Amino acid sequence: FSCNVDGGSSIGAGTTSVYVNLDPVIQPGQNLVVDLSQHISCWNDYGGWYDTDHINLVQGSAFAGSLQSYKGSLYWNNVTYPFPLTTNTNVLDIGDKTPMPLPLKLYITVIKAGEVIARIHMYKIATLGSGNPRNFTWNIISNNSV
Ligand SMILES: CC(=O)N[C@@H]1[C@@H](O[C@@H]2O[C@H](CO)[C@H](O)[C@H](O)[C@H]2O)[C@@H](O)[C@@H](CO)O[C@@H]1O
Repeated sequence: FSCNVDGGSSIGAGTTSVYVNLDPVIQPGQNLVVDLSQHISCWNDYGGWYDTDHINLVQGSAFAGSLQSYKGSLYWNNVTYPFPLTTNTNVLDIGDKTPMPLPLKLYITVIKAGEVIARIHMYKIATLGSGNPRNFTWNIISNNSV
């Protein structure tokens, strides 16, 4: 199983920074959209749904630093969850070789350029053998002040 960020080099596990351009101005009560689907893409490494990868986001995924106290929501594979995550999400299944934009959006209801605003833990386990489970962490960093 593999992922990449902004067409970058392949990622098999670990921590990766994900950089987003946000609307630099808001009135409170109006929520911000962080579409991560535009930055993170993932695919199956063999294809044909031969050894299907099973992906979900993990309990403990939360806002970081500046936004720690904020409440928000997280959209994942056709389902919306309260954010920070208090449970695991539904499972997204990936078996094609053509990169798939992660169906992941973060909504947040005072951001400084270059800070980590969310840390999203993602779990992977496949179907065949042990499934060779892997963990991913996406540290979401705002490319502009907001
Ligand atoms: C251990 C490992 O990463 N092997 C690489 C293969 O990874 C496998 O990919 C399938 C489908 O995604 C599934 O995730 C397995 O659990 C995983 O091990 C694969 O990337 C191949 C591609 O040539 O290289 C290694 O063998």
